[PDB]
Amino acid sequence: YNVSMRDLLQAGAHFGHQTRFWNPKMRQYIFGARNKIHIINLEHTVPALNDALNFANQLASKKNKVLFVGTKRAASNIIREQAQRAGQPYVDHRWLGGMLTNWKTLRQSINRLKDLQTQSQDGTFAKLTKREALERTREMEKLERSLGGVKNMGGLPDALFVIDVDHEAIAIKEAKNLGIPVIGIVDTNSNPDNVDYVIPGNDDAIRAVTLYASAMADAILAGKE
RNA sequence: GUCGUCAGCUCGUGUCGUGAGAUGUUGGGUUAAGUCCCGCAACGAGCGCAACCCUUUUCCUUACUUGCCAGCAUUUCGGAU
Repeated sequence: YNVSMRDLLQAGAHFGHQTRFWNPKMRQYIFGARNKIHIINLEHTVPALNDALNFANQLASKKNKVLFVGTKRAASNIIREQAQRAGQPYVDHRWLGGMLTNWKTLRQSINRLKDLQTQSQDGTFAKLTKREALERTREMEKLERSLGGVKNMGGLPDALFVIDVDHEAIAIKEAKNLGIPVIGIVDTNSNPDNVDYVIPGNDDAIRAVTLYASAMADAILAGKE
């Protein structure tokens, strides 16, 4: 499930943000600047990505659960589809404040969503009249877009795989608080201090995020033990 | 009694701060209303608002006296009979 380097180049992982938006903590990876934007070399990307894939594969072999976090508009559909393929918990919409550090309260949310979903599955919704049907149905819609991804999830995850560390800094902080390891895609304008497995690469390209999520999901499925 | 029928007043877990505290309850529309809908380190609850109670406006069913009189008949022309 390794990515080689040519696939990374075709995806476009080598691009970064403009030089004036950089974070000086990525000097080791930034390599050079072809234009007014930085170019992240894939020579450091490939091995770190391979270690991340190996770690996730070992976690899947041990049967641990790896949560997926991407909330950008570009990466939302990709994380949704790939996490559905991999059968692991996912967070598509905005990170709720206290999803992990305040899991006890989110549990009740999962429970009443399941309850009202079973109500819709059975005939209680049918005997509920039309206007009651309608506000309970948008109750469905909002709660499902809010926490549908973590509905199967019943405990704290063993790893957190994140698309944009800056865009999802809150999740990284909660993971640091609870001690759970983080694998994340960091870019030139990003802070890598609280990421245990730091893979450097592009984050805006839909090809790049698709490649990353494909590698992650294929490793998780390839656990097979 | 009064502010005043004013729309406000609080609580638990989680975060930020050495701390008193803060957040949530703020931000944009809307409403008679913290009324409702969107966003957001917050996620969840109660008392308040509204409704449930009484009365009035249209119709139906049951009930036909001590109340009623459209049709019939008799009338001292008084539903008087």
